[PDB]
Amino acid sequence: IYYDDDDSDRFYFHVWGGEDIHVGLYKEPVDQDEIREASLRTDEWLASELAMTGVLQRQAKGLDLGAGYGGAARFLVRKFGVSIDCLNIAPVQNKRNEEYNNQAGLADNITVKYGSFLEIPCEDNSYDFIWSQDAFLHSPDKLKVFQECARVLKPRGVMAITDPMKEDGIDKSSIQPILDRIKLHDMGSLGLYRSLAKECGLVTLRTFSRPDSLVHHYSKVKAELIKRSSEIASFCSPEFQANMKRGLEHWIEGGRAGKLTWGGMLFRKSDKI
Amino acid sequence: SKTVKDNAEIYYDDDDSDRFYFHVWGGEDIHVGLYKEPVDQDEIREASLRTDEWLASELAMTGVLQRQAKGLDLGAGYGGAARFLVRKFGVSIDCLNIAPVQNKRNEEYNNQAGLADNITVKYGSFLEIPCEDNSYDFIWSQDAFLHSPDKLKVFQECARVLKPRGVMAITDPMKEDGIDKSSIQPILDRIKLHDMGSLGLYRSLAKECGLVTLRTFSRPDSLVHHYSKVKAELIKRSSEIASFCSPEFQANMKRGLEHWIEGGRAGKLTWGGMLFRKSDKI
Repeated sequence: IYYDDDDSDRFYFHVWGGEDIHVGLYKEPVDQDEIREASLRTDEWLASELAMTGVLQRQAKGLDLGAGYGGAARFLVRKFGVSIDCLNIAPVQNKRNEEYNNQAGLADNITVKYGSFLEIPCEDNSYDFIWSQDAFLHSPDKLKVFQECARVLKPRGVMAITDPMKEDGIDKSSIQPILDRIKLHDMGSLGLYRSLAKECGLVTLRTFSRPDSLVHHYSKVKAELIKRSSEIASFCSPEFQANMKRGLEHWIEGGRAGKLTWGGMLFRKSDKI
Repeated sequence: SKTVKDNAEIYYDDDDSDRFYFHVWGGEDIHVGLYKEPVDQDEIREASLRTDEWLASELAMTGVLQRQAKGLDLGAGYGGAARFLVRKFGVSIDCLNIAPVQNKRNEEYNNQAGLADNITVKYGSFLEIPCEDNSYDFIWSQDAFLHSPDKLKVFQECARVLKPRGVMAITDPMKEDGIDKSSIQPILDRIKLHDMGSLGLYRSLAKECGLVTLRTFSRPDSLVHHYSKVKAELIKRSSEIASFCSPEFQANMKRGLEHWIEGGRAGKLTWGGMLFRKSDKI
């Protein structure tokens, strides 16, 4: 097999604990900004966009696809009083998520579920909303992910998603170095996600493209990886670190070259806005 | 002289549209709003302020909105955004606007506000910004580029007047990338444009001019909600405004509104937002 995603997880957990980090919204001067704070800004931003669609009512039922340690779930529960089902393929993360929810006294509001985006273990028309942050990048079968999302959304339910991606019109051949470093076949784009969503009865409400966030974020991640090199070397090997750095440099350069972006979208399960 | 006259009369549609917006919302300018569900219960004023807060927040994250930073408002209208930015950030704003009655009211509002040392109002065209090279820390333009022909010249002037590493924040009703003009002819005809801006075109033009695209936003939901709410308000105020926004004018405005709404729902049209920086990279 290959262990890069595993060892990437080890590195993220070593630095940030069971606090979930995703691509952040950074404030100038970026050098002095912190990844943790910028990630929180993303959470706040995406939650505020989602709130506007009206789905974040007290007691509304949300699904977190690629929930990690459950950080966004706890953030949403506390802010809006929703309930959240977390879905995540990684049993260790699942155990800690549940531990964190118990400790927080939020276990009656958050359920942690094992499984796959390709086979969501839930009834059709179950959810008022879906929240998915930077998780679709790692699923090969994008149509099937969107079919599953549309299936488990209630009519008029809204999905908010974010994902590192390529720009529309960029060929796989143009981005092969990064795909080699992150061990993916290809990546999504706003154009693809929109047409797929539409095939599944999800209308695009709004989209975002933040290649500046992509560049800032992965620059920051690279600096932290560099800083922690000796400290993590027993479980994140020197050769793994080199490969990860190369991958981060590709995100940064692809972003500056107009090939790659950090995209965000809201969809509603409706034929029309 | 015929051209001046004919163009003046064509332009009564723009003038009477302004009479309508001014009648309801006065000198605090309205642009495409960010609406909260249930949209029918939301107010246009509140949504248009959400847009101003959002755009200003995006701009602030770039570092350009320091006290005494100098910005240029392209298509400033009655100066509402300029007053909003000055009170919030303590920047200085030069407004550039083609409508001299709007400019005069703008100055009057700034004088009453006690903001005349921070806001200047200049008459002119985006094709010939009456300012020196490298003058501005930032440019703000809300829904103004829509009407400009010669989009390349607009972006050339924007880049010229920005300082190095200056930032521009714009919003504009637009067509979706990949939509041919042949497919939005009713709306191009109804509002009298050859073709429309789009995120892809603006990015390409900006890049040609040394402006890198930092981020973009497409909100066809806002486009649909905003024009639906404006149409509802026009119907609400029909008899109240009929002396100065004629019945025939109202019918023409309503048709144009319907075209924006229909194009939004058809996935042909959107409301775009972008930030650029004057630099080779990022």
